Amino acid sequence: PELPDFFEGKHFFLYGEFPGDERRRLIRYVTAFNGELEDYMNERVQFVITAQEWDPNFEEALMENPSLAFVRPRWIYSCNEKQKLLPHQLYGVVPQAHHHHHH
Amino acid sequence: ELPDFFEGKHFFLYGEFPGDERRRLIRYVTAFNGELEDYMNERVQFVITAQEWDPNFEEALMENPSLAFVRPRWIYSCNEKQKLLPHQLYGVVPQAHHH
Repeated sequence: PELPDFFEGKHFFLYGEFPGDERRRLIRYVTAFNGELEDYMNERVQFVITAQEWDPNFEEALMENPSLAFVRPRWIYSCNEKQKLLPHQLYGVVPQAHHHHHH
Repeated sequence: ELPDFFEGKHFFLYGEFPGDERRRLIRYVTAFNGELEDYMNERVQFVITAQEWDPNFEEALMENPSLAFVRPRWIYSCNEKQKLLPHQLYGVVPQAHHH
């Protein structure tokens, strides 16, 4: 076998662009594991998935919805690879220092 | 990993569905790598409906003659058996007295 349900009750917003057909693949995994996709940044959103640099506007999103978590798409790939809900913190996205250096 | 037996197949959900059936159908079609269309356009190969044969279907066939009309049960059974079953077993057709 049956489809796993480890995303049950969790709401995702896919932020921005992803390479190739990766956006469709994210929709596929989120949906397959019973997650809920949101087409807008609304009160129900819990996870913002982004492959991009931190967006300063996320600060306004946080004013409306202080529970938001920002996460890399690798989190969803890994949940699929392991067939279980991994902690999003391991794939978190945070603002980086102005003029931060290469690491 | 996830079966991809709907890969390359385009689906349109036509009409109304009971309970949470629409979301379930979307879940399975998406999970098995099917493609869901917002309109019954030229890319659609499978029209899924819980409703009876409808004059709209006859009109759709005029320019998309290869369309297939199928019951939700088809997608549920593919899931149960984890494989692509023949849609012909679950087809939607006019009642015979209409012929």
